[PDB]
Amino acid sequence: STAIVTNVKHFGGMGSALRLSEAGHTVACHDESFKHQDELEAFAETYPQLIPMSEQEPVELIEAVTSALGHVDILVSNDIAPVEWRPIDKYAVEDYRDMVEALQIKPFALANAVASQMKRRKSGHIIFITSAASFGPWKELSTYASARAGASALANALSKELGEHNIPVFAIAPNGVDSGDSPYYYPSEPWKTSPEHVAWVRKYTALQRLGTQKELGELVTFLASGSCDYLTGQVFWLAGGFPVVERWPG
Amino acid sequence: STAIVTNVKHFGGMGSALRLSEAGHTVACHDESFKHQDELEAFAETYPQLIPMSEQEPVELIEAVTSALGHVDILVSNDIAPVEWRPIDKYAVEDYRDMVEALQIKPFALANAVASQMKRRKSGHIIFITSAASFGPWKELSTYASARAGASALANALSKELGEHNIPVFAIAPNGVDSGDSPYYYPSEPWKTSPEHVAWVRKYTALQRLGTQKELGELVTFLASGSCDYLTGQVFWLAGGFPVVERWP
Amino acid sequence: STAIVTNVKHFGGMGSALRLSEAGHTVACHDESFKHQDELEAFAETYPQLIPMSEQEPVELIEAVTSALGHVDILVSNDIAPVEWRPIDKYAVEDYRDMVEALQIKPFALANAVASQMKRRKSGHIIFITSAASFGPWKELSTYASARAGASALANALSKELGEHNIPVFAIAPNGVDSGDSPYYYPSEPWKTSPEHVAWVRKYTALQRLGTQKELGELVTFLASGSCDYLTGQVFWLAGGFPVVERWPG
Amino acid sequence: STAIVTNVKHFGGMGSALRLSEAGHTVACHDESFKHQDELEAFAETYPQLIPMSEQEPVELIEAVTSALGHVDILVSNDIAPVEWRPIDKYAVEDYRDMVEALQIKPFALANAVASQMKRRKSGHIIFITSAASFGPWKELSTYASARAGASALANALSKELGEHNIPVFAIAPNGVDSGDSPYYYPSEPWKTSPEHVAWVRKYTALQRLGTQKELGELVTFLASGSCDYLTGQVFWLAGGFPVVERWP
Ligand SMILES: [Cl-]
Ligand SMILES: [Cl-]
Ligand SMILES: [Cl-]
Ligand SMILES: [Cl-]
Ligand SMILES: [Cl-]
Ligand SMILES: [Cl-]
Repeated sequence: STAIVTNVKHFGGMGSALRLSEAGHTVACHDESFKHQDELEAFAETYPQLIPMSEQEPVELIEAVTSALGHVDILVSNDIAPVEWRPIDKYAVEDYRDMVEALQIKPFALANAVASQMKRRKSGHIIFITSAASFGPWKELSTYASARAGASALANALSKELGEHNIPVFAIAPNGVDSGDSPYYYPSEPWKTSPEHVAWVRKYTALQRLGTQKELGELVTFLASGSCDYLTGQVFWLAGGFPVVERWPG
Repeated sequence: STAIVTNVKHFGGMGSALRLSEAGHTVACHDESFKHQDELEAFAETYPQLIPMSEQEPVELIEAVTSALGHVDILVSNDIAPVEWRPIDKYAVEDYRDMVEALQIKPFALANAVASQMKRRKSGHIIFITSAASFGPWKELSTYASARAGASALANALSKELGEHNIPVFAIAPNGVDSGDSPYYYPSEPWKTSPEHVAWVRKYTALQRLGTQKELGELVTFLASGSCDYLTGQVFWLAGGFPVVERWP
Repeated sequence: STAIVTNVKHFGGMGSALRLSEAGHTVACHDESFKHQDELEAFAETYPQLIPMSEQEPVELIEAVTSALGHVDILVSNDIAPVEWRPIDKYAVEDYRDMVEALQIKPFALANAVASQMKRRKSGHIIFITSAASFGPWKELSTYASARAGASALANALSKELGEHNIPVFAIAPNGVDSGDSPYYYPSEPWKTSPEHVAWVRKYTALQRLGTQKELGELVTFLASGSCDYLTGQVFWLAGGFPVVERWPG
Repeated sequence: STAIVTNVKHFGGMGSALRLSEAGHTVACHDESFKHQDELEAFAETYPQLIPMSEQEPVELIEAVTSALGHVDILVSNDIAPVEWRPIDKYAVEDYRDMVEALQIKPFALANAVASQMKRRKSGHIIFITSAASFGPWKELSTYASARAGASALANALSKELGEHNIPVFAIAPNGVDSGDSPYYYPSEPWKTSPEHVAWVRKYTALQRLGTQKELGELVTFLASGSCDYLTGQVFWLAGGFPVVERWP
């Protein structure tokens, strides 16, 4: 069994690849930084069980993994883009195009690249990592929320067509997952260190903590296990019960 | 009150422009065909209460209207694309981009063009006409259903930023609305006349009929009326109770 | 055209009945206090256009209105019950039974009483007033949130069966609607007067105000107009964009 | 870790008890039939890893288990009622009360019985097995679909209060799960053997099969495992992609 996780250094990347590798999958990894062979090799060294690739675009990635490692059983589309808050009238339209490009066109492209081999084999699992920002409670986050909702809906729609070919499709919509060193999207600092941030988490999440990479990994790996294919089409709101607002005052 | 309805000849376009007009709004209408004087004037003539414009692109359309008529109070982004079923791998990625450009970047670009002027007065209404396909029961409609959910989510997200500024934002997510002569998306032929289509409707919708332009224009006009701004952020599933599924055999 | 609004002195009651009366409906009104003819008559006097009834239970109410005023075209089930926040282990089970009785059994009972005449006539509209507390962001509100979600789901399910008989069914799920003198659920005081409450509203709602009775009335009346029957099965979240949480701090 | 599964012979009951056991949990099982020594011991004998109890009522069942086994870490409220289609006016209000009592007051009463002890240790998991009927595509299932949504909403509401206390709460909302010999709700006959039922499944579910007990027990066991507490509040639509609707004819 062979899996690909994109953007492996950020967001859901490491939790997914590490937990998948432990489950006995051969895991190919993608990252922008794997353009430079310095970076690739420093990552191959640190992580001898993972298999990082130079390939950058969806179709050359799928073919490169398919050449080397067999045939893709699992796609984890771990999509990232900078959120910077701003009012609608300030954004340029070309900004929304880039947002949709990173968060929405990308997973479609990866699914579209892998789908016909999975269908031929009548097996595969496809998992988009999106965000709980979809129809979420934020303001001035509009380009981001909407592109993520695009990607979740794409997952749910694909499930309906690929079910016939025995391929479950899932979206994982996180909030408050500790991203460690990565800025996408809850780096240990300021989130574990700054008392103002720590107070925000305890205020608005039900479990009053950040989620761990390992939780995000365990979920990815359960979905990819073949244990619960019948959940196909589910968007999983991995957000520790966010949002939680307080009772009326006084 | 001045309103712009885009793609007025299609989908929800005529219901909206007509029902808005009938309530007192001054309605500027956009359409691809209005690129032609002849097509424009035929419309103007058939519809003397409406004010067809020729402009095609968001910034230019917004400014044309703001000149002619002084300001834009109401945006109805009546967005349309060809609903073509292919398996996901039968598509090219550029087809998804085109669908996203028509259904998602378009209404963003209109919103972004009119926003700062609505924000200045602390008043306005923004309505996106999307589709019930968004998180719906269909297969091989993957590009369409997901682009439509992006638009709907974009409306809901904007309602949250623009509420500060007293600007309600909505989406209307239709299914089965009789669109008369327009192929978007339920032309009266074959949907009122061909027994299978008639049957499909009867099977799968709760009220067992097509929806009407009037029903849709009435909703647009209600949301625009200022009577219930507090509904801001709502996505309206205008789908006659679709989908309905038979009991166990 | 004849309409009934229950619990007319509270929650959505007056906005609905007053706005419906203006639309040309003959409006029968129900209230617990109409048990005492003092109260009935003081209300009939104040509101000569409305038609208050003594009848208390669903079936005697429907028959009493049907006898006097013709035939019920519109039911507005304006359901109320005390919310008092509490942890699960504190509630007695019998409390949850009373909650479900008031918020869930009641609308079913009213629908079940009116449905067979509407179906015979192939016309009628049925509107439950529920709450945005359903799957909402509160904690320790659990009995209330769940009974309201029961009533919204009941509306959506009824729409699917009664559509065949040309009867649209709707739920209106409010939050932050000014209830004036009524404690159900946002009385002018403390909500319009107490600076702490005023600050809470401006914080967590998008429009940064309470909604008016008149807005809640206008919606009821549009749905009941016969203008947009195709919306049948919709739950309307009349909550001015609540909830809105703030950006990450710092 | 000690777990209670209610109504173990039905619906999601056997998948849960078996898969939990197989993972190491000590599983106490409840069932209406265990009111009978004979029925109880036949079960015990067939299933030596499980620990059938005789108690019937929430407070008494919770306390029986807490004595026998010291504490309750995991509650799986596997609730069942007869799914009988009548038009809404064909019902009596008391039938709705009974459905609500079985599907909604029951899991509340179990939650409320076990809560204070989970809260004391700051640990536990609560899982309600509800149904995808909740906001679903059916007609004349009005009592059932609405009671199931109440239960699901109750789980989500509790996840928000009990998170402070480190207690994850979930609902699992199934459709089309092969229930073997149980009539709740997809017995292998006629659903694996009768051509129409086989066809109905193939038409309306995405994966075109029934779901399995194993698939459901695996989910219960995963949620109970403590591996992904951060999913708390989730309602799981375990429905093979149901509903799926045909394209236009
Ligand atoms: Cl960022
Ligand atoms: Cl996150
Ligand atoms: Cl439509
Ligand atoms: Cl109260
Ligand atoms: Cl309210
Ligand atoms: Cl099932």
